[PDB]
Amino acid sequence: AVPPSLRLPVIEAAFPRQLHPYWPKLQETTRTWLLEKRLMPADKVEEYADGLCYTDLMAGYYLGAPDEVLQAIADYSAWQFVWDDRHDRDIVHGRAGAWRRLRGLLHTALDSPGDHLHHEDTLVAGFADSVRRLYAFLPATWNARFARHFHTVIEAYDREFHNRTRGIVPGVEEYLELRRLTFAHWIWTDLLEPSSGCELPDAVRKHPAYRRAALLSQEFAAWYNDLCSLPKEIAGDEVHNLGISLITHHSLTLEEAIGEVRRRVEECITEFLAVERDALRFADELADGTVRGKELSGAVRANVGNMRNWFSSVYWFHHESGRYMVDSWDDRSTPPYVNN
Ligand SMILES: CC[N+](CC)(CC)Cc1ccccc1
Ligand SMILES: [Mg+2]
Ligand SMILES: [Mg+2]
Ligand SMILES: [Mg+2]
Repeated sequence: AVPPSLRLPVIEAAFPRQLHPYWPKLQETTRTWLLEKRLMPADKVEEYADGLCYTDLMAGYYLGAPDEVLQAIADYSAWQFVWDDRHDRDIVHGRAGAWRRLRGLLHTALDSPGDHLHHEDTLVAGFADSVRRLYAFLPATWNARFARHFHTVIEAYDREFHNRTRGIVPGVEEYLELRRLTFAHWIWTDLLEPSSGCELPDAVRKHPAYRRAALLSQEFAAWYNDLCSLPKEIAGDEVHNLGISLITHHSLTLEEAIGEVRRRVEECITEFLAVERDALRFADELADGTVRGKELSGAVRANVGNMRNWFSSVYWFHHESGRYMVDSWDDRSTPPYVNN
C-alpha cells in the first residue's frame, strides 16, 4: 500500500521486481560484516539492520552478478549508507575537523585500500575492505575509473557539508548537477560491469544509447529518493533535495514541489522506455558472429536489464526500508539507526 503521492502505477505494472537467488545469504553475510567491522553498534545491528533492507536493494538491482561480486557490492552499499549517516551527524554536531580528516582518509584509502584495512576509524577500515574486494574483479583500468568517480563523490559530500553548515539550499540546476555525484550515479553504473563479468570498452559504454539509459536509471532513482525521503530530511534539516530546492527558490508549496518532482520522475520512466529500445538494439548489433562480439553483446544486454531493474528495486526499497519511516521515531530529527 504505497502512499498515493508516491505511487507510480507504471513501475508497478511494467517493471516487475527481480530478486537475486543469493539474497538470503547476502542479508546475513552483510549484517555479519557490519557487526564485525563495527560499522554500527551491535544492538542497532540487531534491532534495525535487516529492516533497513540495504541488501534487498542491491539484490533487486545487480541480477546475474556472481555471488562474490554481489557480496562486495552489498557490503560497499551498506557502508555508503553508514557514511551518509556519519556525514549527517558530523554536520549536525559541527565536527568540521573530524569530517575534513575523514574526507582526506577516504581519498587516500580509495587509492590504496590495502594499507587501510585495519585503520583506527572503523568507517575507514570498512570502506577499505569493501573497495579492496571490488578491485579484485576487473582489470586495473576499471579500478582507476571507479576511483576517479568516487574521488568526485567524496568532494560532492564535502560541498554538502559546507552548504549545510552555512544553511545554503542549492539552486535547482546546481542541485541536479550535484545530485549526480552525491547519489553516486557513475559508481552504480561502473558496478554494472563486474556484475556481468566484463569491463566494457569506452566505445561501448559511451555509446549514446548506453550513456542515456544509464543516466535516466540513476536520475529516476535519485529523484525518487528525494520524493520519498523529503519528510525525514525536512525533519532533520537536510537541505539537499530537489523538492527543498523548489520550495526554497521557486515559492512552491509542499504540494506543488511534490507534484513537480513526481512529474520529473515519471518522465524519467518514459524517456528510459524509449532509449532502452535503442540500447538493446545496440546490444543486438554487437553480436556480430565473433566470440568477442557475443561477450560484449551479452554484457551490454545484462547491464541494460539491470538499469531497468534499478527502477523497481529503488521504488519498493523506499516503501520497505526502515530508513525512511520518520513517523515511527520518537525524535523525528534523529533516526534510531544512526550513532548520535
Ligand atoms: C544514502 C545512500 N546513498 C547511496 C548513494 C548515498 C550514500 C543514496 C541512496 C538512497 C536510496 C537508494 C539508493 C541510494
Ligand atoms: Mg541522506
Ligand atoms: Mg546524503
Ligand atoms: Mg534522500
